[PDB]
Amino acid sequence: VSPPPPIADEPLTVNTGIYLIECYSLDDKAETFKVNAFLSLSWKDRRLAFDPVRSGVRVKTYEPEAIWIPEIRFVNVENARDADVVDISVSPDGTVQYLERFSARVLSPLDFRRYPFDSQTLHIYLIVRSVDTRNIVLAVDLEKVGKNDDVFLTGWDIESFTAVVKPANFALEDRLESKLDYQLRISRQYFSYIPNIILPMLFILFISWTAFWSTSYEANVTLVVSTLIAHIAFNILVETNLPKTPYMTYTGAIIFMIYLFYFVAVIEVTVQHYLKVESQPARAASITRASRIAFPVVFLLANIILAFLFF
Amino acid sequence: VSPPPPIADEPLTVNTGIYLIECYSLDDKAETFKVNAFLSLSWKDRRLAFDPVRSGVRVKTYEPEAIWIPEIRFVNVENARDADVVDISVSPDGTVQYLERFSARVLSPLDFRRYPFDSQTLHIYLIVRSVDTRNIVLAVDLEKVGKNDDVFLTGWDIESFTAVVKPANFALEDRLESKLDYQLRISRQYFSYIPNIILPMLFILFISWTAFWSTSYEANVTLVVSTLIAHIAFNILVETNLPKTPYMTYTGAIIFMIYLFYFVAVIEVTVQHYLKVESQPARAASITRASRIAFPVVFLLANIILAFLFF
Amino acid sequence: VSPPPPIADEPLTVNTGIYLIECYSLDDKAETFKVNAFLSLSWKDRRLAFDPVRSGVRVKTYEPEAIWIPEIRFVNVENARDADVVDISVSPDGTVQYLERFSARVLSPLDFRRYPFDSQTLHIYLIVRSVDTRNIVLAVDLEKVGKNDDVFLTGWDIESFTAVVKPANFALEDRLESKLDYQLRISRQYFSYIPNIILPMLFILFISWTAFWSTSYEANVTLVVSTLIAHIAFNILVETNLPKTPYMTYTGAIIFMIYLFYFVAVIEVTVQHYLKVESQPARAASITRASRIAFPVVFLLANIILAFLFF
Amino acid sequence: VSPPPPIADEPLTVNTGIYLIECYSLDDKAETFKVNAFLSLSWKDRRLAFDPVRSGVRVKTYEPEAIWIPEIRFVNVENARDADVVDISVSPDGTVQYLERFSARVLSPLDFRRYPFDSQTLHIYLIVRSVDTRNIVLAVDLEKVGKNDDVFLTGWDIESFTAVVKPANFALEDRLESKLDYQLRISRQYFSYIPNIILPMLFILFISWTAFWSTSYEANVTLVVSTLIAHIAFNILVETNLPKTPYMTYTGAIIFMIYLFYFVAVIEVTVQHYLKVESQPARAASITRASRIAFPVVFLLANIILAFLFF
Amino acid sequence: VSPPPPIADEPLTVNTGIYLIECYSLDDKAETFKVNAFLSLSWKDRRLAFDPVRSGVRVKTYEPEAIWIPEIRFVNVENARDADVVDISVSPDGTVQYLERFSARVLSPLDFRRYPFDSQTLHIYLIVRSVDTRNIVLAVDLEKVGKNDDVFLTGWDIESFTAVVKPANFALEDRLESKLDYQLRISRQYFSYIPNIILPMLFILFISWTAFWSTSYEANVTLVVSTLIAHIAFNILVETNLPKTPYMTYTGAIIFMIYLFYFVAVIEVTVQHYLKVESQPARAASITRASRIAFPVVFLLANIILAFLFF
Ligand SMILES: CCCCCCCCCCCCO[C@@H]1O[C@H](CO)[C@@H](O[C@H]2O[C@H](CO)[C@@H](O)[C@H](O)[C@H]2O)[C@H](O)[C@H]1O
Ligand SMILES: [Cl-]
Ligand SMILES: [Cl-]
Ligand SMILES: [Cl-]
Ligand SMILES: [Cl-]
Ligand SMILES: [Cl-]
Ligand SMILES: [Cl-]
Ligand SMILES: [Cl-]
Ligand SMILES: [Cl-]
Ligand SMILES: [Cl-]
Ligand SMILES: [Cl-]
Ligand SMILES: [Cl-]
Ligand code: NA
Ligand code: NA
Ligand code: NA
Ligand code: NA
Ligand code: NA
Ligand code: NA
Repeated sequence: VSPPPPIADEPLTVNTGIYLIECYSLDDKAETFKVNAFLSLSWKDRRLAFDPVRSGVRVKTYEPEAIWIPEIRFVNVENARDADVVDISVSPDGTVQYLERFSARVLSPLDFRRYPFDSQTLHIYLIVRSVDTRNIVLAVDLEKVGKNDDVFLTGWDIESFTAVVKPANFALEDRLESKLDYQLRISRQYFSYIPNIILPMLFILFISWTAFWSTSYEANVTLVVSTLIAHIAFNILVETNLPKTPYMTYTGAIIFMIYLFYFVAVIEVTVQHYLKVESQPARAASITRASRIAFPVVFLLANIILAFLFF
Repeated sequence: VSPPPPIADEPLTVNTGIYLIECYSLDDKAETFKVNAFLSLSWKDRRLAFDPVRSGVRVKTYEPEAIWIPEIRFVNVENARDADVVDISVSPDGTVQYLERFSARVLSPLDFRRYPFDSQTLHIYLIVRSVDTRNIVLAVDLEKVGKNDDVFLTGWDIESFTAVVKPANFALEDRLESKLDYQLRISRQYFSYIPNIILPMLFILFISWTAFWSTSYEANVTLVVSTLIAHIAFNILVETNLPKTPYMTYTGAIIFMIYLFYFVAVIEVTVQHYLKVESQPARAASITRASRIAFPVVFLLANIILAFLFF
Repeated sequence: VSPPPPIADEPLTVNTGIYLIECYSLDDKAETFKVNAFLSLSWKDRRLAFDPVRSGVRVKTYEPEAIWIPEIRFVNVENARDADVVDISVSPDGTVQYLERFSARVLSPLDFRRYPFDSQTLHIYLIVRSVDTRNIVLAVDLEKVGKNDDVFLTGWDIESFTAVVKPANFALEDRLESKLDYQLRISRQYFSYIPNIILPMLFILFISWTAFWSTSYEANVTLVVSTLIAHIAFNILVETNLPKTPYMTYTGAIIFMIYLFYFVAVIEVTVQHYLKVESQPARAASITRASRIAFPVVFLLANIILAFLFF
Repeated sequence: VSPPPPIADEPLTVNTGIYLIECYSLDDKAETFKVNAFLSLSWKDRRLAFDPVRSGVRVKTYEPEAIWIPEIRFVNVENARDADVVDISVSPDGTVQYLERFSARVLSPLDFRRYPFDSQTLHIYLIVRSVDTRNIVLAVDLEKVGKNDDVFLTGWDIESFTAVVKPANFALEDRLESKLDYQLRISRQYFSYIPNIILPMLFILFISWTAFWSTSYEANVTLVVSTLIAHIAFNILVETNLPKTPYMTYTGAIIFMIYLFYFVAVIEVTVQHYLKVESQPARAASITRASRIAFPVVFLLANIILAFLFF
Repeated sequence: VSPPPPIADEPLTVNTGIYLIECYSLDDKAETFKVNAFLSLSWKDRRLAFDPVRSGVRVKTYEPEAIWIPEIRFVNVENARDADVVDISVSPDGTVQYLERFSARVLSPLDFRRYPFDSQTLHIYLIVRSVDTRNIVLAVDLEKVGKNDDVFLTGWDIESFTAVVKPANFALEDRLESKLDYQLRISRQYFSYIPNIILPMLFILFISWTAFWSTSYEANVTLVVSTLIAHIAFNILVETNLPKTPYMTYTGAIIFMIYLFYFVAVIEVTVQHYLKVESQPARAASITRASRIAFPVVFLLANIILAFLFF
């Protein structure tokens, strides 16, 4: 078996389509997802053409070994996809209709800047390397691009699965390469983060602020230090679920800013005590009374600035 | 080998049956389970018919390669099932009786709303794609559907394994697909959650309420803050064992509600101290005495409302 | 190749034997173990018989493909065993002596009721499905059942590896099945649990009881609450190493009971303080003096009751 | 299929090239990385020579099994590479152009001395063992060495992918061996470590130093001990992400040095209290006032010395 | 293909050699290591002898299928080794020279008694089972035993790779089995354990001893209890990195002994307070002054006894 010879000097168009059956294991740390889907390939092989009246049959079925099939690969996969040929059908004019069911672990970078209120565009890149006989160009058959209704990616909302119809045709190692970008638009289900991380973290911070209504240094030290320890636990929990980004994430920014609030609260609690011992509680009382409004106001305004910078 | 030709224009019925040998690894976070079972297929191939008199035999055994076998796939599997053909038997009328032993990792969504007092319906979807020659239909042979008595899924009670007899008949990528739903009804063994999570969590909360019988702010701050830290540990332990759900879970609702009780206790403890310093323990004593009944009553009533909303 | 035809209508006895070479990875959470062993099969195929005089040879060696070999499977394996045929030898009378070396991950339930002072019986189930031509029955060749002296399962003592000689012959999906039960009796090496979990847990509890020799509520609250936090850490450590059981485990019972002791200690510490503030330390002193004997005595007697109920 | 014969007594040159498609999973603990690339091999096998007029084609395509292909292995891989032959093209003179796409987990030691401000040189070693008939020598075809622009290794900056053109030709087990060094220079994206580990760790340390502005031993003990516990959490978090090195790492050195600062702070806090009880707060006040400048100055100077020693 | 027939009744000698290429993943918990090496086999098969004059060749290359190759297995491997035949050469006298490159996960028990100051001997056991026509005995070809200079096992120093020249011949299931032991002597790089575990653990213990210079029960309770919690964290960290041993380990012994020191310190701190309240600080002062010397002296002497018992 060899590639079909050209009529003129035209390239061989291989019409593609991916129909998603399953989407699972979107690992944020690894920036990988798992996909189980149908891959459909269609090209014309004039050698395979037949007379439908003389042959009786309207379609002829071939085994992969029996005919020429273009070597389609996925660019962004960990290892080569596991594939099982579903069907190969040849029409009287010689149009080959290949279909396979594959499973692969796809490497697709994520943007965590707005986490956990972020949306992503997952990619699946199809590629074909040209041959010495003739160049192979990829196309999108929109009728064969889709996803089944039941496709669920845990903790994500699937927005759309579409292909960028114009292929990226470039030279690689003195041969032509035809690349196709299949995009899966998803958005994170941020709900869980509110009762699991966001609200517990705000509560422990507000509990620390009750020290602004207490003159007891020993009890204030306990309050602020203990709540800071609880905050560290949440910070660690959050960073163990995320990859190391060279940029600041929304959650990471909030978490870091809260450390400064704990630090300033310690300074206040210390200032309040130093003045009390120094026989001047009049100055301590004014600082503490100010902190009661200052701390929540500055926190609320700081978060407004942060949200603005990130969204 | 090609599919058996129709006598008239009837579809080709492939009678199915799944006999569960093993059920293991029900991952809640991944919403996947592992299954090891027998798959039995039965269809009529008139080309394989023989006269038992001149043949000498009543049944003829074939190798998978020797005859046409329908391409049955599982919809909701991670990767294609690992299968080993056990037996292929042909009766004189050409009724083929295929049997294989398979192992597969099944993707089946779970409903955590009532966790850990929840029941699930695990699905195993069988599918066959029709060919150009004819429409391949799936059926259920109820005599060949079951599970062995010893089938145990750790931390779960297996209620029933039944098949939805009527198949789904739809078109996918210009060919008819015939899907069957094999349902495995299970219910969670909630027992362990009571001494491991529920009761320890209630005890640490009740220990915090002993601050309503103490005038010592330093000791109260220690009590409430330290028990809140213990509660955070339990919250983290629970959420590390569950997937991120876009809905509130029963356990999650209880856990979140308890954070508010700790927060209100801090407010009370602070109010009690502010009044004591302000030379008015008469107001502090009345608030503290009220909290002694208020906190358990509100907790008990809140849980009644929660349980009602969830069950 | 087809099964050997019967002389009369008797079944084909396949004499089995498992010789354990390795035992590893006994996962308590997963209730699975890994085994690397020799599987020996022996049956008579009269068609393979030869004259040892004219043949010159006393034994004839065959390749698996050359002759009929019975399809022996393992019931409780995760996936089908990885096997490599070591040897196939035929005696002049046609007695086949097959030997293979295999590796498999075995699913075998564990009883954690007496953990970590528990013993288990691991099972390896051999099975053969009968054929249309003749019935196949399994037997045990005790000369070919054993384990090598070096077989070590980390954290376990291997007591015995024996087979239940009488097979379980039952009907499954209109065909006969012959099941064999290979039992591996083991017992847990409980030593490590004493300095790693048991003793540290008792020490933190005894440290809490020093509050019965202190009138300082602030220091008592610190003592009891902090040691309760340490106990939670040990509880979590223990439950992360065990599966969720629908029954109470010995360690789990002890751990839960200790929570009540901490809870009652808090009540005592609170009662002692309430009476001190109420200007009556005479009542507080009598309660505290009683607790000094009551707490250890009740703890020692409670553990006697627990140990009795469990052993 | 033996190696091609020599014209004179020269070795057979196999021109190599590695084109990186994907770089992922750089495990610091395991000192391994995963690579997905194109491997191109080119050698002359005169036996494959053809007349393109007689043959009809200008280039002949062969299946790997059909012709002699040099046994190229990777030295530093865990297991043999998962390879898929992309193309084998033979030109009329017998020049073979082999291309394959592979994936492999490469073992390459890392130097953690300057972590997280460290750069690495990852290695990919190609090897060929000489045969009976003639010696096989490796070469680099620079036209076939590179990496695609999109190649991203999470948490790392890829500097260059180059090959050491002169092979390492040495004798091993009485036969010649030809080794090629492909180097991938990378540098760590240190950014994340600043808000995640470095700054939180400095803040908890500075919070501890507020005890130098307090005379309360009970509050100072709380401050220093609690912040030391938070530091332990960060130390553990850091060491769980790193392998055990026989040398001191930059981060490890900083972390260790901070333990001494906490230890000396405890000594100070104890000294301050012992003098207060001993009725001499004049000595305590002078020590505490000194510590206020001493602790930050010594910390800042110590870090200057550390950074100097490491960079 | 059959084994070479014996001239007299002499057993066949298969000369072995292992040349280590890679050593990685020494899992302490699993007591397994991963190896990538060359296996060389050499035996006389007189049937393969040829005249180098007539044939014109001085060596002959065979494919594994073409000739008899002895079934060499590894005793202590998880699953059968992944091997790729590198070369098979026959000399004119019929001396076969087989070479393969393998990779395997080796199960080799470790002795943790002196951890982390322990040395191990890793084993690689080669085995051959005799056949009905000839007894096979294994030998060591010292010229073909080695390791490459670059072989690195992370956190370990590789001392030597040698073979026990005299095999361990024994009968197994009525057939001779010839076993060979390849010893890889390694010693642990203990350095890291000093700044990561040993020193932090001693510092937290010494910080606890500052309570012997304080009369404040509330501050002493805080000091000793909080440092005990930090010690529990280190104990857990250590035991999560080690398997459950039926013997006491050096680190485990030290860690356990330190629990007693914390427990006795609590008793002292309680005794000191009970005497202070009982209006007799004269007795408390003498006990506390004694503890200042007693605690470090007993600790230092206890460690001398421990180190002596273990080394
Ligand atoms: C009170 C005393 C102090 C208590 C000490 C508390 C410290 C808690 C220690 C943190 C444990 C977090 O757990 C650790 O975090 C890292 C952070 O990137 C995560 O990341 C991990 O990813 C990979 C894959 O798992 C591993 O190769 C590596 O071990 C680790 O980097 C993991 O989830 C876990 O290995
Ligand atoms: Cl393809
Ligand atoms: Cl691919
Ligand atoms: Cl099938
Ligand atoms: Cl399938
Ligand atoms: Cl078999
Ligand atoms: Cl099996
Ligand atoms: Cl190759
Ligand atoms: Cl390789
Ligand atoms: Cl071999
Ligand atoms: Cl092996
Ligand atoms: Cl023998
Ligand atoms: Na083909
Ligand atoms: Na078939
Ligand atoms: Na479609
Ligand atoms: Na066979
Ligand atoms: Na070849
Ligand atoms: Na052979």
